[PDB]
Amino acid sequence: EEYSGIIYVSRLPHGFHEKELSKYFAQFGDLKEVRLARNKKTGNSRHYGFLEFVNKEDAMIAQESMNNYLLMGHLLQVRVLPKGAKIEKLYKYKKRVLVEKGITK
Ligand SMILES: [Cl-]
Ligand SMILES: [Cl-]
Ligand SMILES: [Cl-]
Ligand SMILES: [Cl-]
Repeated sequence: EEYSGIIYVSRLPHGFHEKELSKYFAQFGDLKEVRLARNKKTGNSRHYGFLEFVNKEDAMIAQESMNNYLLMGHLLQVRVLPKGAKIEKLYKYKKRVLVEKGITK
């Protein structure tokens, strides 16, 4: 009851973008949305993103499997976000703001 179907994903390795997010995470259930954080001017990846699953059960399973998955010298971090999370709103925050709000912990 207390969690959304949305995950925050970070410590992405070089070359790991929206297509790789989809490829790795769609294996756990159908996806409603995949977003990679990018500098709005240069287009450069900020090396984290947000995904939403159609079934929030699947978000829990993806988080359990992909959190601390070691890929290309990176330990992927995955967090299921509490109820009320909305990618449309969270995607707008500066990275340091997500960190201050405790969303990335
Ligand atoms: Cl970081
Ligand atoms: Cl990095
Ligand atoms: Cl690393
Ligand atoms: Cl972390």
